[PDB]
Formats: sequence, C-alpha cells, structure tokens
Amino acid sequence: KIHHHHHHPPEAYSLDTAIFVLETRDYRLSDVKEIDSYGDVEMKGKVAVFETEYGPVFLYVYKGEEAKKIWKKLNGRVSIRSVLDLPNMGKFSTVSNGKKIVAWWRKNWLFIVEGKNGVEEFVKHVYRVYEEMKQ
Repeated sequence: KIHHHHHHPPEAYSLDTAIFVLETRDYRLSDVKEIDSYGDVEMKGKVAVFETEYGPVFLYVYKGEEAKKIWKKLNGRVSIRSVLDLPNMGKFSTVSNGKKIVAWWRKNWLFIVEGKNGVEEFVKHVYRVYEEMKQ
C-alpha cells in the first residue's frame, strides 16, 4: 500500500460505523436514511445529517466496488466545478443553489458532503477521523 492512512475507512470497515464514528459534541447526528440514488445517479448507500455550529451538513456514503463509476457519473451530472481525477482516486468541489458540495472516492468508498455552511470544516473533520485509522 502506498498509504497506510487516508481519508476513507479501511476496506473492511462498516458503512454504518463510518457514519457513527464521525459524531462529536460539535457534530451531532440528527438523521440517517438509506438511499438508492443521489439525484439522478444510482448510488446504494446512506445519507446522514450532522448538526453543526454552521448549520446542518449532509454526508452521503457508498461502500462498494463501483465507487469510481458512481463518482464519475456524479462528476458528469452547477456553474463552477473543480475536479481532481486520478486512476485510483478522485475529488471534486462545486456549488449548487447556495450549497457547497465536495465528493471524493478511493478504494471501495465514495463520500459526498453538502451544505449551505460549514462543508469545508466538516470535510476536514472527516479527513482527520479517517486518517487516524490503519488501512
């Protein structure tokens, strides 16, 4: 492995635990729902809402072998966009009707974070929690 630590859980880790481990006194889980799609893009996963000092932030999570395929469909679906697209990982950031959206994939994980406020701060939190885990 080039990285023993990265911004996603280990490949064996539970999708549910990947959500629940993010909760702190400053990031309070308020909702969890299974999903089949993100808009018009098929994506069998879950979405969680965290209440933060900035307001609610939404985290969409997918675990599986099609993370890249889905992320590419998402990236192809806003006025402005920034995209890093590598063979084995990707990240984009965009804005849609006031909401910041950041979406990334690596290995068997795809995450989307969206919200009116506090998205970058929440993403950094997610990075920090996952980075501590051993791949």
